[PDB]
Amino acid sequence: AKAAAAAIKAIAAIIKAGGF
Amino acid sequence: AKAAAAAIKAIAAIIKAGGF
Amino acid sequence: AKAAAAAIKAIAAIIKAGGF
Amino acid sequence: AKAAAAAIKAIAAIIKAGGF
Repeated sequence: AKAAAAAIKAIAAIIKAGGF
Repeated sequence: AKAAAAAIKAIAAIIKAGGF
Repeated sequence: AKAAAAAIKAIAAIIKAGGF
Repeated sequence: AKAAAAAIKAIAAIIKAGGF
């Protein structure tokens, strides 16, 4: 999870666009 | 769920590096 | 994305609790 | 990201079930 900010900050923003 | 490749590519490829 | 509502609806709520 | 191992150790396996 050292990588987690980098992974998640894409997906939660893409989520807000997608409407999952 | 139209977004559910595109969002996931932006984590699963980073997971591959991170080792979450 | 058969799995999407099972992945996302956990993880975005877990995010809401975490602060990733 | 304190939540992130316990999030994604589900979600990566749910991805491996889905095929996202």
